[PDB]
Amino acid sequence: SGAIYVGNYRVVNRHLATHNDWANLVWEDSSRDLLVSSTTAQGCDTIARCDCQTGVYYCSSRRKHYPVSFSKPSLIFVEASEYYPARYQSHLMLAVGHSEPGDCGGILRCQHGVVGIVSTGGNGLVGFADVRDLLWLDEE
Ligand SMILES: [Zn+2]
Repeated sequence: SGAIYVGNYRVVNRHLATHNDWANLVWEDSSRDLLVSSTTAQGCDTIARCDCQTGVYYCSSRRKHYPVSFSKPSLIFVEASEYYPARYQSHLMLAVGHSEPGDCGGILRCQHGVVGIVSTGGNGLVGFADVRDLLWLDEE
């Protein structure tokens, strides 16, 4: 589980979005596993605006933050998980590390702020759904 709270936006994995998220929908994209809903309270997370390929992510299944190198956001084939079929996922960044389904929503951060949230796992890789291209998160 986990979310990004920026301005009046809540960023979650689409597959974990709640009824309240869908009833307050701003934007969703299945191919990215992202959903954004509107909040009544202002959020304080800073979104990274950068092309960093190093940062730190939270791994709930190890209660640990790991420093990792990660690939640039790309269209990648993801093998079947308990929450998605085998399919292509867009704007996905891979690192070498541990990821289980319950780790979805863990923050990846760099020196510029929030890069993305854990979205995929398995075969010793962790996949992160990038949010750095969503510049509208910072305004309105
Ligand atoms: Zn950065």
